[PDB]
This record gives sequence, structure tokens and C-alpha cells, in this order.
Amino acid sequence: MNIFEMLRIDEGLRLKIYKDTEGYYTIGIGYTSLNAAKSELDKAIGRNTNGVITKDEAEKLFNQDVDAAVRGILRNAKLKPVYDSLDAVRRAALINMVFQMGETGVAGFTNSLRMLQQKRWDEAAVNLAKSRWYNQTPNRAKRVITTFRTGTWDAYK
Repeated sequence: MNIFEMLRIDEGLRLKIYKDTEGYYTIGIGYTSLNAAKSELDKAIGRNTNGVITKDEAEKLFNQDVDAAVRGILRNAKLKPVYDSLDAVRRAALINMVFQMGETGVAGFTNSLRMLQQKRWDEAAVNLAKSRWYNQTPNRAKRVITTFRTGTWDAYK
């Protein structure tokens, strides 16, 4: 088990485009005007695909984003610190975080972070949990949260 498998348990998977509730249209794995959408897939993958891609192209994308989540962590002065003090399992749940909402958005949880360095696990499991984040996605919110609190992937098996 690795971060990748994680987000794949977390983002479903689409071979065709999907408009969703806010107007976001997503494809492949955790990926973000329907024409403006199949006018970026055209640029992302490398071609015209009418909204459809293969699992390869879907995942190549995955790979793209993920590596990005990584970097957005280190370009940040607020995250890299908390990162370095986290272990593999805890660090990845952070990566599952940035992936989802991005560095800046996570950059908002200062309390929750200071709590994640002192290793106040529990407190950071209850702070993160009372959020617009959590309320909208309690299923994955909870998984990545358990992860932050235990130091194990028993939220993924």
C-alpha cells in the first residue's frame, strides 16, 4: 500500500468525462463549460479524445497530479515542516490531502498542523474533523483521518 493505491481507492475512476454538482467535470482519477473541459483533456493527454481516455492516459495523469501534490508540499513553508516530521503512512495522508484540495487549502489548517508536529494525533483527528472539508466527504475524510491518527493503513483494508 502506497499513496497511489490510496487516492485510487479514493477517486474512483472514469474513462469518460463527468460533469458533477459544482460544474466540475472530472475524468480518469481524481482529476479536474463542457467544451472547455474536452479542450484541456486535449492538451493534457496529447490529442483529440472526445472526453475518453484509457486507463494508461488516466493514470499517466494520476502520476502527473500526484508528483505535483508532492511538490506543492515543499514549495510551501507551512507544510514541508509538518511533512518531514511525519512518517510514511502519515505523510501520505497529507499527500492525499494536498492532492484533493491543494497546498493552499491545506495550508489553512494551521492548528491541525501544529497539532500534527507535536504528535497530538487525537487532537488533530478532531480538529480536521470539524470542517467544511469533512462535512462534504465524510467517507474519505474519515479514512485519511483515521490514517493521521493511528499511523497505519487499517483504513484501507
